[PDB]
Amino acid sequence: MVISRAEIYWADLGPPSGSQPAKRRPVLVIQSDPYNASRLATVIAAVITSNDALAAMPGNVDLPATTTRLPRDSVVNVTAIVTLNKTDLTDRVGEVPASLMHEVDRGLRRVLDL
Amino acid sequence: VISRAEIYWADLPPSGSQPAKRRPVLVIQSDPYNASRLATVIAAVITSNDALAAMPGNVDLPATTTRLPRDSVVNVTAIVTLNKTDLTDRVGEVPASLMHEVDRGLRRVLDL
Repeated sequence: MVISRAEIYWADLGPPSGSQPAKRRPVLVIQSDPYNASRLATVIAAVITSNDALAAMPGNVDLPATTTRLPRDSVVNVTAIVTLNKTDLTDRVGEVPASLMHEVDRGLRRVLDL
Repeated sequence: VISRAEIYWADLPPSGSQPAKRRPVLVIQSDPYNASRLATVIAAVITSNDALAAMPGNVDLPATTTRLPRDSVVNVTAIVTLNKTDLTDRVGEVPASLMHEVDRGLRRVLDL
């Protein structure tokens, strides 16, 4: 399938290990489209959580259920970045609007000093 | 204390009878987050300079620079979020000029 930046998918992030990303959850594709369309086997994504507490962390981005069509109000956790096999992405949810992705972009530059 | 541009050896969560993978990783998370109570750090995986290492945006690290045993490459397409406690041996710091190349590679791969 074709994977595009700003898309939300579900992925199994695997067993917990301390605070690292884990478990089955929605993820937001943040890898750029030329890499997504390339032979690169992987895609980079930010973890999404329904934990309303993380919305208060600087850089994180609120995702209203009415926007995403996810079951619950959720948050993009820009401090939680994973690299997944493209084939790991399942149950495509939709694409986050440009205005919200711009906030994600600003958050990623903040957390990565870019 | 973990700082951006530092290289560590890291475990990427063992599985039964055999060890988690171990790779050098380059810290790319910003220092205000590194210094915080945040339990994790974001890093790019370092691999050997190989044909299989080839990808636009990746950055060559000379062994003489990093103090890794051999020439290696920062893979800007391989971004991991690790427990701060899983960074074990500090190897050194990538100089600013080379880190600027890594920044450029990251901005490219993430469309930033």
